[PDB]
This record gives sequence, C-alpha cells and structure tokens, in this order.
Amino acid sequence: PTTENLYFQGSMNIFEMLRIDEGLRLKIYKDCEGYYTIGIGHLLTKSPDLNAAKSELDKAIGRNCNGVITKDEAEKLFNQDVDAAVRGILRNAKLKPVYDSLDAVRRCAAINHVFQMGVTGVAGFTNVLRMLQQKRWDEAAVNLAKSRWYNQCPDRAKRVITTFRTGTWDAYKNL
Ligand SMILES: C=CCc1ccccc1O
Repeated sequence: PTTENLYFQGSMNIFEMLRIDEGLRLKIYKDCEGYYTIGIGHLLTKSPDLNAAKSELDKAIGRNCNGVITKDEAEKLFNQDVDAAVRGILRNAKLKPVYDSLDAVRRCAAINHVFQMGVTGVAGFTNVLRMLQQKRWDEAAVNLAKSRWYNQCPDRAKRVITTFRTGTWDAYKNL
C-alpha cells in the first residue's frame, strides 16, 4: 500500500459506500426490480403507479417536487434513510448482538444490507447471522449469494457480499 492507498479507508464510510452501490439520481427512476426510486437508493413505493411515487416524494421532501430534487435534498433524505437503518439494527434483539460482534467495516456492510432489504428481510437470514457471529466469513458470503436480494440485482449487492467476506473496502476501489 502507498501512503495514498492507506488513506483510502479513512475516506470510506457508510455514506460513501451506499452512494456507490445506489448511485445518485435527481429524477424519479425505476430500480433493477422495477420499483420507483430517487436520490441515493430511496425507494419511493412498490406501486406501479408513478402517481403514488410523486406523492411519496413531495411528502418526504416537503415541497412540490414534480419528480425532481436537488443534490442537497438527496443528501438529506439519504442521511435519514441511513439513520433509520442503523436505528433498526440497534433496537432489534436478533440483529444487535451480531452487529456488535462485527468489526467496523462489516458493521457498514450490515447497515447497507438493512438499508437495501429492511430489518425483517435481513433478520430472516438465520444461518448467515450465526455464520457472521462465528466469523465464518466465506460461508456467510456464499449463503448471501444464494439470496433473491443478490440474485435479482447482483450489481447493487455484490460489493456488500465481498465486504462481508473480507472486512476491507477493496470492492469500493477502482470504480
Ligand atoms: C444477516 C446479514 C447481515 C447483517 C448482520 C447484522 C445486522 C444486520 C445485517 O444485515
């Protein structure tokens, strides 16, 4: 590692991580499963009706957006969604002990997973939870690679799986 490469971990954090996996879009779009999304991975609704999505949008931003937001508004919604995922882990009796056992980088991958799937989705991975607590990283990653979450949209999930395997930021290098 060069002096610069050793600096790369101090530049990575949950916000930079999710920003890479989710992208940044200032107009309403459909994500890889066809669900209306905006900003940095903010799922607006699962309904096929673009009208619900715009209404959810104006609600979340608090103005008449007509489907378009600013970078600063994107950042704000994103920070709220990150806070919600972390809070969702910490209050949950099953996820909190596993999260507490993890190192800082794998904790970021855990918050990313919850941001993407939701609390009950993640807490259903009974086996992967036990694997992670037992530091069985290879097995946890192979089992996450069996999931619909990863297989229906691999490019959004692949870096998170690699990060559970390694506990480093290497999958976020060299975009
Ligand atoms: C079970 C998969 C990973 C994971 C671990 C701990 C907390 C949340 C989370 O998504």
